[PDB]
Amino acid sequence: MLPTAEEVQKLMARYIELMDVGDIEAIVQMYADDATVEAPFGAPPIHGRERIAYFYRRMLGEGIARATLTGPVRASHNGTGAMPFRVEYVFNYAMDVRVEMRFDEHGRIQTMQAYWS
Repeated sequence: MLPTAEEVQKLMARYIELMDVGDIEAIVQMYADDATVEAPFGAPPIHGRERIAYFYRRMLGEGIARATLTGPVRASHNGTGAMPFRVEYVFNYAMDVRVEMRFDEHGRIQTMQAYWS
């Protein structure tokens, strides 16, 4: 069965925590088997869990400082939710990210679109 509104926030609230600490391996396992990431939305989709790992290694790999919610987690009963948030980095940077997410019956991320500022 599809994860409830409750379970979605529990899973999506966890996303921002794994981002803030920059846990790549953990986030990659949140995603379903042949999941799609569209980040930013308008660029070619990233199919497969393998290539998603690289996207997150692009974003986090360098070393993130913070990743914090800039609005409420809008969870639906269709196993989908969106949340506007922000990421900040340490270099010798910041960006407003607004992810929408779709969960399968197994509680994993099927599709993400992310809109960057």
